[PDB]
Amino acid sequence: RDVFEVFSRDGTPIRGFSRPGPGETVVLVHGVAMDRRIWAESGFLDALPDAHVLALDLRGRGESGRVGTAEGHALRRYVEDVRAVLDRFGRARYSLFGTFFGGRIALQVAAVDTRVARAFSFCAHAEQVEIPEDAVEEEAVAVEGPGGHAYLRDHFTGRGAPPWMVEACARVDPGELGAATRGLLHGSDRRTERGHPDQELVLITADGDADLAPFHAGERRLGAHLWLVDAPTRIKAAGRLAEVGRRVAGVLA
Ligand code: NA
Repeated sequence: RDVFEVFSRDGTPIRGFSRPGPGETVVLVHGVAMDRRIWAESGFLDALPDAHVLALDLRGRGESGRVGTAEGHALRRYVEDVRAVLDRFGRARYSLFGTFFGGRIALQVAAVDTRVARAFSFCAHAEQVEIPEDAVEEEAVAVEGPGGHAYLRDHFTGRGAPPWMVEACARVDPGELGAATRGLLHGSDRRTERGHPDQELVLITADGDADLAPFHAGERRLGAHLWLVDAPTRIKAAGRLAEVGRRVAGVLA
């Protein structure tokens, strides 16, 4: 692997790695309480034999620049972070894959950037949601204080998340956990759109998901394909991420 740096629109440095390969160029976008290490730890990276893989740390996570503000974590800023990565590698076609909120980011990049030929969203849908302000603030306070890492570790352990997803939380600065949570009030509630007719859009979730309806809504509205994995909840579906990677490799082949 090689390391790279690019700059987002607002000046924030975005750091990542490039894993060279002769196949399709794939850009991987992690979730909120995660960083770029989850791709190897989950087995997703190993499931792509040929792809040229670009994996970024989103702002405020991993080796990327600090933010520390709610508006700095708006969805539109994360989209700008990903588009900067597309610029550096100079291709006309990319395939994006995102986990949880990273899937929502990938779908929004697809809506606005004509270089995105494929976008896959793992355990996140594309529909408008209602985001209650009081619930957001309650979660931000929970995750940003001295007890915030223990709060998240206990939450994810009790919900059966894979060990890599439990452990990633303690690698995120408490202040960025709080700010990213508040950033949800700056545009993430709106639905995402199809960027162009030839794009391939894929949603993935647990067959047991308690709220499959918004996934079916994206099939209809966006012409997206829906993939299911054997799991009773979205958090437990993360145990199937390498399996999903094998099916992604089949599309890229
Ligand atoms: Na990533």
